[PDB]
Amino acid sequence: MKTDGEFVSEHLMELITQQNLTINRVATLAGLNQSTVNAMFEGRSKRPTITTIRKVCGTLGISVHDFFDFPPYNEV
Amino acid sequence: MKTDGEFVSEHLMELITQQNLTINRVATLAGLNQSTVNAMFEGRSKRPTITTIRKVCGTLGISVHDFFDFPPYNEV
Repeated sequence: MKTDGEFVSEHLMELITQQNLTINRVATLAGLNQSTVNAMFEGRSKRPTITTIRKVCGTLGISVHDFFDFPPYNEV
Repeated sequence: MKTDGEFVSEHLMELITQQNLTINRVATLAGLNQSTVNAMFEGRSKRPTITTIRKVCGTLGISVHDFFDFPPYNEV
């Protein structure tokens, strides 16, 4: 019912929002361009990549490991 | 000095090897094709995706969260 891009981008938006940031601000600080940002939240995109997730995590001050501590990714 | 694809694929190979599997066997069980497998370990590829990692993790019986419990991904 949800793609990996959807799980990831929704989690990312939750974390961004908890830090009183915006996706655009994170994009600017993480150095991704609007096209990459837009793709993340386009359901029919294969993005985000690990690289993109890593870069955003850097901006957020969290590890990629911690980023993925949510369902379904933290259960087998 | 290492791409994310290199960090990920090297970790994946360590885990596969610890389970006495081969990358080809995991590929067959996880249902990815040789092209996707080859891309994972091609340094100039942007792959693996989260999807591919998730699928392999399933075959390995581990969570994606646990997959990423190694450096650099488990530090900020």
